[PDB]
Amino acid sequence: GAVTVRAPGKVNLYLAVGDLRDDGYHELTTVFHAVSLADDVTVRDADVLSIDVVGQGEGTVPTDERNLAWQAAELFADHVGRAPDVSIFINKDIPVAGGMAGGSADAAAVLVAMNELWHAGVPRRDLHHLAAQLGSDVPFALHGGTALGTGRGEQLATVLARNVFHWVFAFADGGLATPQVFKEIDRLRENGDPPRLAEADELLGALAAGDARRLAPLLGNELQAAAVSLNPELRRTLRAGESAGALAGIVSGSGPTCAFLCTSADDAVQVSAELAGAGVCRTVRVASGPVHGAQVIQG
Ligand SMILES: Nc1ccn([C@@H]2O[C@H](COP(=O)(O)O)[C@@H](O)[C@H]2O)c(=O)n1
Repeated sequence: GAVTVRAPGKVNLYLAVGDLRDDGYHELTTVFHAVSLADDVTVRDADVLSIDVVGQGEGTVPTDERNLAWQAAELFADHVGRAPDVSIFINKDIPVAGGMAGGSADAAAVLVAMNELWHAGVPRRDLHHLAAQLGSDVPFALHGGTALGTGRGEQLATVLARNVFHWVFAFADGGLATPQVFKEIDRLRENGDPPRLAEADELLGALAAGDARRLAPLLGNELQAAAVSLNPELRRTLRAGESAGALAGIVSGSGPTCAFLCTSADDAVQVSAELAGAGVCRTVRVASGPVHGAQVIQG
């Protein structure tokens, strides 16, 4: 009578940030990529709504209405005309406030788990609409694979990533608040005329060719300059992973996690070991993508 759903962390292979909109979000164009660093969420019927967390953020992560999974349970229950009487257990590998949208993964997982738990038969298009109400990254956590995100990031068009791509992720000592990083890119742009990414075409071509070596120099994230402004030590992490043999390093999302694309699974084993020995980040992970979006794995 429990349903467990796995939802992936993401890395933005490409992230162009536009103007601040009326709604307080920035317009953006991104290429989301789902990776095997995931959260597992177990949902059970219960007498009241509750959340518990182990893994990343075990000491740390709020379990009240601050948690996006709370709001996901309330929203889904309301959609289907029921009370959100479910216990939610989150076993987290996605770093907290790390740029990989772990709270969004958890919220996506709750939608899918409650759908199955209750056999509510709510369709993908409707789960997508609910996800978009919860946050800009929640729809991608439902969708998974690799996708072109537009609008605020909630509008998705699937793209082909025609291989397995091999990653090392370097978790930082702390976290960054996503709104501070967007404020900082705005500040940097008020001040100067920093470089903007080219169009996504070439990067999308490299993905469709399945070619990590071609993809690597095309990766780019316009928030990286903001994350590095706030946390300049991330330059040491980027430099270390690259020197260890990564094809490329980029900050993931709003940071401060650093992502390193490698040529093969064996290459990532080597890069992760060298990076762990370098003394420049908190802890290191190996992963691959693309992986599926939020999916039931038990129950
Ligand atoms: N497209 C986006 C997405 C997020 N943001 C910033 O990040 C914050 C968190 O966004 P989400 O709640 O959608 O995750 C927003 O309140 C906003 O400050 C943005 O400015 N533009």
